[PDB]
Amino acid sequence: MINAQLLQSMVDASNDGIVVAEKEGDDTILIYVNAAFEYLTGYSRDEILYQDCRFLQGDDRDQLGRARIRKAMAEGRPCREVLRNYRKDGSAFWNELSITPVKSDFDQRTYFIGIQKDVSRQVELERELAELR
Amino acid sequence: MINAQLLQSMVDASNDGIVVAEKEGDDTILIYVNAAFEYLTGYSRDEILYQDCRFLQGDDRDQLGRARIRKAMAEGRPCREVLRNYRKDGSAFWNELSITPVKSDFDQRTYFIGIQKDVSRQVELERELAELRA
Ligand SMILES: Cc1cc2nc3c(=O)[nH]c(=O)nc-3n(C[C@H](O)[C@H](O)[C@H](O)COP(=O)(O)O)c2cc1C
Ligand SMILES: Cc1cc2nc3c(=O)[nH]c(=O)nc-3n(C[C@H](O)[C@H](O)[C@H](O)COP(=O)(O)O)c2cc1C
Repeated sequence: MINAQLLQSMVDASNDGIVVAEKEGDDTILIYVNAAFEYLTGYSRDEILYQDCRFLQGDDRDQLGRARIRKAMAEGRPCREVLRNYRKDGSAFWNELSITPVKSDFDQRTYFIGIQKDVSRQVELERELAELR
Repeated sequence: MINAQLLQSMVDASNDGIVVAEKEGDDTILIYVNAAFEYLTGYSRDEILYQDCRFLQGDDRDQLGRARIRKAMAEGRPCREVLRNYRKDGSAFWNELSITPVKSDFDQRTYFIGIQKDVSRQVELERELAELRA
């Protein structure tokens, strides 16, 4: 059978980054991040917790994704967007983000699960198939 | 403190298929699969549970993965390989699989966490870039 520890081990085994955030006003702040997230972003858990994830956009602040993300957050609906993001050292990567609202039965509160997929290679590839044709 | 329900939701939110297996003798049986895995393979959970993953390999004939996975697992070592796999309807997809051994900090029985990611599209695009850039 399955127990709690193995669930955690499943989350730690994950390649895609996985985070949990809670909504405070128009900030959605990080209460959990896995190791995949740390290697993808180059940030440790201890630096980044209790802050909104928008910092990964660095100073690239005009992304349509942002607006749609916010709307979905308001409506308590899942969304998937592709953003340009930037690691700690400043390196750039393409991030397909999935946000799933889930209401926790403990405090009856809605939490947001992010899942970050690194799509950078695919980005540069379809950009090449398109540009050649 | 984030809780068990939230962990289960993290697993159900996953893009990648996720499975858990325990070792029986010479084969590793699934004690768990998430929904991504079920819809990816087209096989439901109760069809495939408590049996070894080899059915996903289908009638495809191939080595490097099967043997090296068997070896790494035998040796309690991680591996990642890309295999041609087939859904229930028979359709083929490219499956990038990563299998990791689990450390039992309690409850001492041996576990393996597999992750099945569908890379078929990226495969097809680079074959298109390769053929075009030729
Ligand atoms: C759970 C969760 C995870 C998120 N992860 C990322 C992320 O990895 N990268 C990013 O650029 N934005 C991420 N966001 C989006 C921002 O944190 C923020 O909520 C969104 O950009 C709101 O739009 P705004 O910047 O216009 O305020 C995430 C949001 C949530 C709720
Ligand atoms: C945790 C775990 C997950 C696995 N997931 C898959 C999978 O998704 N698809 C697949 O073809 N084989 C998967 N395998 C491999 C099979 O279980 C088995 O090792 C494979 O069919 C090789 O066959 P053989 O070593 O018995 O010859 C997984 C193995 C483990 C331990």
